[PDB]
Amino acid sequence: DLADLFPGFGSEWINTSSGRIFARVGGDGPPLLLLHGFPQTHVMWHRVAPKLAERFKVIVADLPGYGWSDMPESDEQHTPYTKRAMAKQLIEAMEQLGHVHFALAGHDRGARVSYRLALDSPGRLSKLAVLDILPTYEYWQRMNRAYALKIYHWSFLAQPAPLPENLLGGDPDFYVKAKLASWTRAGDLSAFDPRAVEHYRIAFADPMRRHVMCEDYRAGAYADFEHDKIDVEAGNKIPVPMLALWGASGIAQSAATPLDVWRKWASDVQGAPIESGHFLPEEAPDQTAEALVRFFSA
Amino acid sequence: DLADLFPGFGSEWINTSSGRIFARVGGDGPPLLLLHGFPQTHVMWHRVAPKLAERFKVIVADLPGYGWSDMPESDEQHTPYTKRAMAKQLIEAMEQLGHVHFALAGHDRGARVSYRLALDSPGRLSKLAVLDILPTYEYWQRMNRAYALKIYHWSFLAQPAPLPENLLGGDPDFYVKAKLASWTRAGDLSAFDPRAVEHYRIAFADPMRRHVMCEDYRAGAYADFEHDKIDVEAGNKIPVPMLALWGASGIAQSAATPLDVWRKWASDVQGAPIESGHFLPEEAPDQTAEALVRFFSA
Repeated sequence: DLADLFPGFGSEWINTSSGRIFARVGGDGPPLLLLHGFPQTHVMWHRVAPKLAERFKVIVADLPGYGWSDMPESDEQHTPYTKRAMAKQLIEAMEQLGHVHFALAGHDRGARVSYRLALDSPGRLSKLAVLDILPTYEYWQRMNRAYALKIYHWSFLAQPAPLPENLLGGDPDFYVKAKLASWTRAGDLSAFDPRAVEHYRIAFADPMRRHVMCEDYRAGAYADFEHDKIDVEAGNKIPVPMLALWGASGIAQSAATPLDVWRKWASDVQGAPIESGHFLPEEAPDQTAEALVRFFSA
Repeated sequence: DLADLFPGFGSEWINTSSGRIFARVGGDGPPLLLLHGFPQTHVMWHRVAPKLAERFKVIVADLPGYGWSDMPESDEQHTPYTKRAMAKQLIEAMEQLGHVHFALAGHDRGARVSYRLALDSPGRLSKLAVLDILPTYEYWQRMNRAYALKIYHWSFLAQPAPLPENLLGGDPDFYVKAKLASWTRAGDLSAFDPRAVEHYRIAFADPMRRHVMCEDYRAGAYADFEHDKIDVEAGNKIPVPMLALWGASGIAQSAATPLDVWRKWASDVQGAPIESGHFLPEEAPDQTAEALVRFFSA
């Protein structure tokens, strides 16, 4: 029913103290962790992971609570879905594989896990790539009318439960397809492999999966913001070499010029626009893959 | 089935070029137009309108597209649900009753119609009361993280059709009750007459009515903002004596001191907080009715 989009990749259930992380694992060479975002799963990497697997051991993980990874129980402060907790859990998952120093590329929510990981435990990362995000602090700080309309879901999904859970349940298939379509350049689903969309749709069909996504956005509005705020105020920069990729019509370039923003957050950051909407690895897999392989090889 | 909450009030279907306005009509004396907002209907005035009917000809109108008023078909610019168009339609409606000069009190969306009416056609108004709002421009201009979370529905309901409509359609009862409860001081529905809630619920149960509400919010995000922006940047002030009432726990006071804001928009404005959430005429009817009687009688 659900297609295997990573031929030659194994499937691993990585145990952590907070639950299992699901990951497809392929290739050999230095470890490279790939983190998806919302409303996707690891399969969003299916077009770039094979090219990366030529040079790296590629670990394509479902974020905690996403896809087939376990859903740790949340609490009053959405703690397990804060990027800090997710980062700690993925660090632990990587340690189960013996990877204590690895390359990391994240898109959307996974890119927020990624830069928070880079801020909290920089020694874990050889190089970091973030796809089509600015730091969470920067999105909220740039909140204005235009941005509020563009990323309305940042405030919608952060509403107290069960408000977004109830509404998302009103038409989950429409919602996930609408989010996928509206953030591509084309404005429809033609950029996606339909087997990939089926993965995203099935994940989104689970009410517990949707609640987790809301918890993630709740963390995004609260604890994630405060964690970012601490770093901004302390002048903490990401010391890892990092690559910022954004879509020419993605979400990140809607708020500011992404490289200028990331230079305030990272001491060694390169960046390039990709002719694409938000979903760089699916809308522009070749340009995304090439930029990633070049950066992660140096 | 729906209760008559205005014993002794007439019922009128006022024809306008944009469709029929429904209104309850009671009392005698100077004409006083009362405009509800979202997600309510004219019945929200059922506790204060009898007090006002002792001294005024009270016209308790459903907004264009709301309640029992006709729903003009919208367009790509949400024109009929812009506050400018709504104001024009209500001017037409009042003219059908022979009221070319009248007092006006609006709450929520109806308050936005009201101040826009006062800016576009101040000669139509003897006095103006706005209940628990700031100008649409000011909400958007003050859109930061905290406020984007508080009034997320401003950006959510402004999302392109059919996204909000599809989400609202899964369980419309939940949403209307959630919004009613969440903006009251108590955070539940105890402030409302259950017969009134039934009116609100039944109106919200109609997908066309929900569409209109989203159109109203889309206008609120685009053309309404643009019209306000023109006025504020041109320094155009409301010249009609006006009363700004707001709930101490309401929406307007959340991101600004309401009277300071209104003093920028109106040359002759007095204000008073009322111990209440957003729904002043139902949460604090006596206090609201007294403030309005005192103001419109002076």
